[PDB]
Amino acid sequence: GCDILIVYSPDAEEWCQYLQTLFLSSRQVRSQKILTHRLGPEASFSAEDLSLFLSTRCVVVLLSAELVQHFHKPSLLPLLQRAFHPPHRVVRLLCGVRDSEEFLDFFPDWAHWQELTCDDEPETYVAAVKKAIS
Repeated sequence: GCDILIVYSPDAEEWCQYLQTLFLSSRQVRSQKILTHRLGPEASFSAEDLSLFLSTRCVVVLLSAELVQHFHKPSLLPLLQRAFHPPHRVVRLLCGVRDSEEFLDFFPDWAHWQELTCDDEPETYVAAVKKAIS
């Protein structure tokens, strides 16, 4: 590991615990190292942390309102571009944020991520991180 990294902000806390339990329940990914990193506003990342961002095999981005606010911090954005790459390794879950063309200004390969919604079947969630680590 790290194999699967769930990046989220505190407003999407429960979505994060939901996916953890689902991923640990499922045969395709239960066996993998599944870590989480909560973004803001209490902190930036520790040495051992920003490591994980760059080192993980697959990233799952919980797209909440509080999370995209971090896309607007220029000290931080360049790290996120290098972390959320390459696009076939990135999954986003829309958490009360409508998808948009503006995101292409922050992440140029945005359109090539795997996208999930709040009303997707659980099998869809797991198939996406299965496809992303494989």
